[PDB]
Amino acid sequence: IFLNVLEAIEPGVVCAGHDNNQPDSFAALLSSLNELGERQLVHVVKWAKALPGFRNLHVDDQMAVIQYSWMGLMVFAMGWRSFTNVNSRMLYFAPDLVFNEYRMHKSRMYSQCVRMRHLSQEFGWLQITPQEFLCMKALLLFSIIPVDGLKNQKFFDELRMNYIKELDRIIACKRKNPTSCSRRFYQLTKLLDSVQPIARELHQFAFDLLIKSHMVSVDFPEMMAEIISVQVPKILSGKVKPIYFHT
Ligand SMILES: O=C1[C@@H]2[C@H]3CC[C@H](CC3)[C@@H]2C(=O)N1c1ccc([N+](=O)[O-])c2ccccc12
Repeated sequence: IFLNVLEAIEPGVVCAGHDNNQPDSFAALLSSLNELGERQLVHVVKWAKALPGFRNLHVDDQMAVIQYSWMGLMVFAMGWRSFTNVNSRMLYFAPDLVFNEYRMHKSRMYSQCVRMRHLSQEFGWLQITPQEFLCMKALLLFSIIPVDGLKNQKFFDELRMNYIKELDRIIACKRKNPTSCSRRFYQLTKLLDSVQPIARELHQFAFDLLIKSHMVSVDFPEMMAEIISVQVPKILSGKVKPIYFHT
């Protein structure tokens, strides 16, 4: 019933509202991205709260976990959309905001976009199924926490353990073949680990942009601006860190 729940709660299409009549400029692109980011955050919150066992977490931990993993979750899902929509050729942030190389450059996030596009390609190189994608995204929500722990660490550890086992099942079920399916699990865990460094570059870029937004003329929605100035700094200063499968 796990996979059914994931498929049932999976967010739908989310547009950015980008004016594709305009010629493209740093401000216009980033202003649309920030608006889309706020929109996606709202959907990620609803998605997370409807995940199996998620309400078992302390109230403060629930939001904490969502805010810390928000960027990684967006990276992962967007990498998936790009793979299934345009074969990783471009970055499908939204139906009305697709990034070609010109916008990657004009947005001033080229290196970050290069990393993300590489991630999207991995979905194809590894032949990731829709089901593995859903389970991995779920596990991604439980992959970053304060080094000093959450208000109720034990509950988080139990929930994380259960999602790892669900991923292990979706791999074991009629699909594999050999005796040691440590290979498919190994690469999927490696792929999830690869999201963290990308999220970190996006975190850094988001932080730097918010600090100088006043000049660059870029609006930051209320919720996104609070996460970037309250949550993000904690990740950048080393207080909250990703949980890596491999060292
Ligand atoms: O939120 C932000 C802005 C904040 C502030 C500056 C930029 C990165 C983070 C801007 C931005 O690009 N984004 C992003 C917006 C929307 C998506 N998405 O749903 O496709 C994103 C997916 C991956 C990475 C970032 C996404």
